[PDB]
Amino acid sequence: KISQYACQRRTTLNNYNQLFTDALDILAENDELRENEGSCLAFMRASSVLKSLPFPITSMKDTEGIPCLGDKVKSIIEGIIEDGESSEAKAVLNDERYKSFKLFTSVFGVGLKTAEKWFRMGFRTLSKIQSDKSLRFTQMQKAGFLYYEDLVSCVNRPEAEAVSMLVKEAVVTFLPDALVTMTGGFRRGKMTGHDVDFLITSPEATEDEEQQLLHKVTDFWKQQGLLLYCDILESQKCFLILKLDHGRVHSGKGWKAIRVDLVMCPYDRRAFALLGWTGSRQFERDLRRYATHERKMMLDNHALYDRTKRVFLEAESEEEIFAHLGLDYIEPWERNA
DNA sequence: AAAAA
DNA sequence: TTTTTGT
DNA sequence: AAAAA
Ligand SMILES: Nc1ccn([C@H]2CC[C@@H](COP(=O)(O)OP(=O)(O)OP(=O)(O)O)O2)c(=O)n1
Ligand SMILES: [Mg+2]
Ligand SMILES: [Mg+2]
Ligand code: NA
Repeated sequence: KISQYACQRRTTLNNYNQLFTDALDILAENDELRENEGSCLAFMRASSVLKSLPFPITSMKDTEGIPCLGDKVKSIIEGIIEDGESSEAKAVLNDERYKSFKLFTSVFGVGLKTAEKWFRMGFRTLSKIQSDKSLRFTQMQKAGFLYYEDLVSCVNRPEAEAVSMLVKEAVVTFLPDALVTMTGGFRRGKMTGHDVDFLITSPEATEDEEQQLLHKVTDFWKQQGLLLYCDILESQKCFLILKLDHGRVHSGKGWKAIRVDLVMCPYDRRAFALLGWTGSRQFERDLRRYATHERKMMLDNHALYDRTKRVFLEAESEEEIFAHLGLDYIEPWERNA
């Protein structure tokens, strides 16, 4: 029996149902834009379950017993079985609102609210937005337009590794006992990503040392001329754009703009932070949903709390978090829900 | 949109 | 039916 | 702020 929870499924990058999931991902994205949160999440859960299947759906009998596939979703699957295409997803791909939202939000610093604003103003192209004399752009959007081609090309493994070296070299300069772990997609075995994410922790650093590290590391990069964009969120994390010199990559202008995210956590909470930052987003949502609805527990990136026992559960590894929740251990490369 | 309360 | 959906 | 991350 397949579980409705991603945290009770093993999802690798070997997708046998991309015909169905690409259509479901488009329908979900449209519902996000139309502020239909419920319908959006239902199409995301249906897409996630199909990604876990060890075989391709070739008939409607194949969908029997699979959870998260209600009547609406089964109609979409039936249509794709019929002629290899989704008429519903095709209509979304040709919709002017959907096309504008995809194009506008492809800019770093532009989300659903700004994309909706520009569409209602009558904008349809990035050229018309950038050249407009009345529009005022945030610092994030200015960086998003300036480094657009580099950021839209995404990041490969040689680039991510080159970035890992830069992060580790900078971090150990200020905290020599610090542990730096690449998280996100790359930890789950992905070949590419929209960014490179890292978790930093130190077993001997003080409360003040822990607080100052991200400021020290980003100032160091600013001094080198490598910091293209920086936003530090106090507890603690930062959203960056780094200048990655081609010579650093072991695989034009001679460099590439790379989106990098850094997270600093207290040593004793490192397992919770690693689990939260490894992802996928769907795996994390279902872990938290399972904890709440199935175990009466509260899970977040910092802790696990048992509401019945009225106690915080400690963990030195991800394996211990899974054991507390009563879940079989899912490896990082199996969390691609 | 699907599943549970 | 209403509520929940990653507080 | 709100928005974006
Ligand atoms: N809405 C989100 C977004 C992110 N995360 C967590 C898990 C993934 C980790 C990385 O965030 P992203 O870098 O956006 O996700 P990604 O899994 O690494 O995908 P990509 O490789 O394209 O960056 O943060 C999350 O829990 N919920
Ligand atoms: Mg990432
Ligand atoms: Mg990210
Ligand atoms: Na964006």
